[PDB]
Amino acid sequence: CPLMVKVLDAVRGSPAINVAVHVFRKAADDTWEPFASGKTSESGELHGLTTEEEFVEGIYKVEIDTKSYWKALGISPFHEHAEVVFTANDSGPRRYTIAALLSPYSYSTTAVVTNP
Amino acid sequence: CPLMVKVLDAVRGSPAINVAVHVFRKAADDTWEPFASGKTSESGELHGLTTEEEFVEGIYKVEIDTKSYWKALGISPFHEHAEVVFTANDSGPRRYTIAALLSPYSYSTTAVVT
Amino acid sequence: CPLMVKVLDAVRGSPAINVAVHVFRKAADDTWEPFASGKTSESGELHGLTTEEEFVEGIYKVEIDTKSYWKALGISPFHEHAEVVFTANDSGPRRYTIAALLSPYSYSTTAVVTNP
Amino acid sequence: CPLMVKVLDAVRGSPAINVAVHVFRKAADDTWEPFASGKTSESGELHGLTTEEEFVEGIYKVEIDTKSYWKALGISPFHEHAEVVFTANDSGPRRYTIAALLSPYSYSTTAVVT
Ligand SMILES: Oc1cc(O)cc(/C=C/c2ccc(O)c(O)c2)c1
Ligand SMILES: Oc1cc(O)cc(/C=C/c2ccc(O)c(O)c2)c1
Repeated sequence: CPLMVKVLDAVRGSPAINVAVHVFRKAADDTWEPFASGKTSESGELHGLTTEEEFVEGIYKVEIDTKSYWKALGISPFHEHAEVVFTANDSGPRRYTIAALLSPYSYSTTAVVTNP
Repeated sequence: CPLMVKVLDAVRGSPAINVAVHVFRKAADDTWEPFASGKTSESGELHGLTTEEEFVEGIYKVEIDTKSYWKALGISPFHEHAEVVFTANDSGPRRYTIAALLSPYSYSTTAVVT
Repeated sequence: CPLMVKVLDAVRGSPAINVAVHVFRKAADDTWEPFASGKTSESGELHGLTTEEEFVEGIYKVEIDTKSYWKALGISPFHEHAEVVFTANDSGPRRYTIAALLSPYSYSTTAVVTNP
Repeated sequence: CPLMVKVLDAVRGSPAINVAVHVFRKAADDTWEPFASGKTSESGELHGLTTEEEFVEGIYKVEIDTKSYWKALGISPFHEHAEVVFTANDSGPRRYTIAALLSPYSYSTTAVVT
């Protein structure tokens, strides 16, 4: 899987389930074009967003709808969303895992990049 | 100081000095309009971005040019930038500190609202 | 697997491979008794530390030898190790994932606790 | 101030106030001897733990009583405490800030050495 997203909840010590994720790619005209979307599973993971053929060099944005997640739990959170912007595949195809660890007033994110 | 930004470097254990920070506010047309900018000081801090009168309720984005910071240290980083998007002052002025802890492939951010 | 450890490297964007992990359990006399040890695999994961029968209620410490890891990469790090101390299984058996994200002067850790 | 501790709360977006902090130094017999302690202030900070003369090279542990903090807010936390173990001053005095960002099932810590 060339792009996978994993989301964890630091308040409950659980995967963050049913979180909406939207991925965009920067187009020739410098606008964000929709690329893929989905929701995290019971394991906090979102697989199957793209394929190796479609996931070309470019600048991508992964936007995680953290606000809806916290509001459904009864918490008014600080951020509107958590997003990650990165260049992908500029030295050839790679596999990317984007992980995010969420709290109401904080988030942490890391990337794991592997060469298949 | 209604809005302060503090940036720390997790590789060197130091403030992140001379990092460019741009602040935007969301305009009626769902576009990001420039609002303030600066570069962090020797303590990793950026003060004096705005005043209580100008800092009204709304949606703000703080964008930190992390890529230029790591390139200057000879490290190839993952992110194009680190950004933080939040609603402020929806219930009137407050004091906001946005902190960011940087590594080449990761960042953490928190808000201290007092 | 009742106890799994996952270790990631925030400098290189990779799993932290070959990291030593030592687990201890607090004994009746308030000393730390050795419980299990291992090293992380190529995926940054350490499985097979214990079994459901051996992993009883108690206070456990997971100690990750981050110092050796960074020194092998040429970096003199701040911490002597990263450790996590927690009570386990006090409301019945659970499955624990302890994750750590490492940098030379910082670490983050989270737990994911699931009810099998 | 050669050693300062700052503690932040990621759930409420605030300093972590009135948190107990104990500092230990490793003794010749590989035992932890008490060295300093205090509780964080309204800004989440603990100053005045030690002096330059007393703070010699060695191995120190900072232990933060996170469990009592979350219990006071009615949240059941994962960790017994958060602790940070490091070597100081091996090349003579420096100024150390140990920061910790707390959530019920997670903590992050960094050091700022200036
Ligand atoms: O920014 C952070 C901070 C942190 O403390 C942990 C993570 C990631 C944890 C993780 C846990 C289980 C996984 O399978 C996985 O891929 C990642 C990310
Ligand atoms: O492990 C982490 C993660 C993070 O996202 C932030 C911090 C520290 C924030 C901070 C905020 C205000 C201060 O004065 C200060 O010294 C530090 C530490």
